[PDB]
Amino acid sequence: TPHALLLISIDGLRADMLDRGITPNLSHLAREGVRARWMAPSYPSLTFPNHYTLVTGLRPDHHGIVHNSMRDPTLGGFWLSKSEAVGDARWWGGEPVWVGVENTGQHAATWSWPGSEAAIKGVRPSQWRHYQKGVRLDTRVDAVRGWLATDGAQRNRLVTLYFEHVDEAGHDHGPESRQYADAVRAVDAAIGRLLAGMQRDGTRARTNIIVVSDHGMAEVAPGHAISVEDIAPPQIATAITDGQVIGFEPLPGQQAAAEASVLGAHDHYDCWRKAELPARWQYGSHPRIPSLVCQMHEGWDALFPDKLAKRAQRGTRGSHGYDPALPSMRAVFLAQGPDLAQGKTLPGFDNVDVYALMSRLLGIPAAPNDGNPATLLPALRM
Ligand code: VO4
Ligand SMILES: [Zn+2]
Ligand SMILES: [Zn+2]
Repeated sequence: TPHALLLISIDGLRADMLDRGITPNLSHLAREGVRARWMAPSYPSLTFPNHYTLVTGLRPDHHGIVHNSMRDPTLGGFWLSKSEAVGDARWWGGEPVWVGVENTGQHAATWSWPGSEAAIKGVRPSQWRHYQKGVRLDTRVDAVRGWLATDGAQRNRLVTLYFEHVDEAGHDHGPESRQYADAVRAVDAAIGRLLAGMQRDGTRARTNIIVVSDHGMAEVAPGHAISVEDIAPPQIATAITDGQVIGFEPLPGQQAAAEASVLGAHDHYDCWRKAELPARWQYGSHPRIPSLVCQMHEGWDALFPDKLAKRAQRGTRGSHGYDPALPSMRAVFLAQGPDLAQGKTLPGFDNVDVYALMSRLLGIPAAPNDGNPATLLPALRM
């Protein structure tokens, strides 16, 4: 029987948070195994795009999950709480690792990884669910522990686990807040309980473990929110998305007026025609990307006008979705297990490179991807 892979995502865990004395279990895991200095997200530095990049090895411009919120001429609208969009395979390009696993006759079990609610390339994981808010830490940990222990025809080569708590605390209170640190500690402790349970089950010694995040988190101090209609008024363009990556579609005949309003450098953002976006972001060819794309500067939000109004203007908040090269946006990568190196540190690298490692650890042929297989070869035990 080949070694299983446990893939854990801690949404919004910034790379530097491993070095603050608040992650005893993950710090121990990293010392036993391999730790990268940091892992850069792909553009845009948002949840759905990056989780899907992690499991496909494709940049969002290629896999088609180009934002958390999208429009498509054929498929219509997509956003995180539109279940029949999220569950519709036609949105999701490439081949995520769970599809690769199932196609070899092996099985995958997912606790709410973006894309796992669809039948991508026709293939669902063996275990999966519709993601719902407020599930207990023990509920998901005990499920994952179960899925790793299963034998016979329900044995799982791949098991995935996801935590939202650090991201949620970061948005509500900022990454330097006691709330963000408390969430980090809680998730770390839950992971400690999973590891101890795997050891009692005898699954620990035959399971490779990868812990990642999708992106980091930056502070958004009071007064750092504008309206998307400050960028372009609604009669000349429609804001398709708000937040930090702001897509605009000019109204009919209004392309020139929209460009006059939007293009170039502004106080706390910059905008480009999608074909002219900075080359380093490798983004803007996909048809689902709006004609005009604005990038908010680090620490600023641009909101739909009704949100800006209900934004309770008091305290410090957090956001991501900023330039992926920023230190604040850096994510985590660590790995440990029977097939992985021991007491190793790796340079910072791009998240597209994780897929090649996982495909090797899962015994699946690597689908074509945007990563470099060389990058994480040093993570292997030999
Ligand atoms: O769903 V996310 O782009 O806010 O961490
Ligand atoms: Zn996220
Ligand atoms: Zn977030």
